[PDB]
Amino acid sequence: PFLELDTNLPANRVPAGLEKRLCAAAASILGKPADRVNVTVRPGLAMALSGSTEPCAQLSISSIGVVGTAEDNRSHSAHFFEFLTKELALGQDRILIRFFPLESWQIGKIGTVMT
Amino acid sequence: PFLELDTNLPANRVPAGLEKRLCAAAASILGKPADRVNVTVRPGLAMALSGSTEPCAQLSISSIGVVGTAEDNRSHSAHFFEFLTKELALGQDRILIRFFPLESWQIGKIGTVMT
Amino acid sequence: PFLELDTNLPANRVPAGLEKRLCAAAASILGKPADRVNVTVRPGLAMALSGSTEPCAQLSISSIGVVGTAEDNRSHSAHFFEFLTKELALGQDRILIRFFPLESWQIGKIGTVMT
Repeated sequence: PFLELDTNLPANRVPAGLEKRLCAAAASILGKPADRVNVTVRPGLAMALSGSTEPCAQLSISSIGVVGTAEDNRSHSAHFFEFLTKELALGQDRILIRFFPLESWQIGKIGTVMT
Repeated sequence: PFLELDTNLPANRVPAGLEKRLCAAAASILGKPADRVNVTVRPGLAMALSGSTEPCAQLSISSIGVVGTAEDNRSHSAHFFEFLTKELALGQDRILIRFFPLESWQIGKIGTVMT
Repeated sequence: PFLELDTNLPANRVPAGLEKRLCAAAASILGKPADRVNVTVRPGLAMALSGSTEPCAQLSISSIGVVGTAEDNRSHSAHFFEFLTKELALGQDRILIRFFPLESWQIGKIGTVMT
């Protein structure tokens, strides 16, 4: 999976090691092995979310097969909100998630593409 | 809507409050309520646009229903270029926009997905 | 084409001018004129890739017509890995690429959309 997290929290208001704990969380939530999980955190940005510039974050989740239905994404959403609201000290109104199905032909790994 | 703006302008050459003015602009342009508009600005990056590393910006716009046709996107493009060329002191040759339709099953909000 | 590169290498461990050399490389690799190539580098981020927070990078490539098959993407992948492993002093296990076909109605340029 590919997780990307934008936030207007300064780096020093994003708890040390969040990328590691979010990697482990996402492995468990998405039912994917941790050695296939990727996380990118981009702090210190300028953001509005739901019309407000209060602290907020935007998560994007891209994966093959497991983020393509409302039922799957609703289960994932509950878990990722429980984790990120408390890690980032944000209300549930200050986080949004976008889910993006991928297919294997889209992924360049070790100088090839595996289908 | 979800707006994301990458720029190689240093933060201090991106006018204070741009994320707020772009939020309000995008509400009016896309015909969406401001309390549904999200903006993320990522300044100070290293960029080339059209082969050149002169100051530039990249806007991405993701929304349900309103960014899915050339006719809609041409109307949006005129407005977002008028706003961003003058806010960022960039020529129209130094900005590009990408438009991405979303569907509601892709959006995790308050720990669920609403369809 | 639109290339975006996230890395947890500090800015000062990303060699000066990488965005320019990656622009030229991508023109040659994708068979697109350099004056249509766009590159964005976002260094200093917090990242995990394949479960590990060791130095890594994530490349995204978006283009019309040339990134839509496994055969095309496998050829591209070999070249972009040869370039980025050596520029960034990363093992091939520490880079992933995602490929995203675009269509012309998605691209706002000079205040319009060209189809």
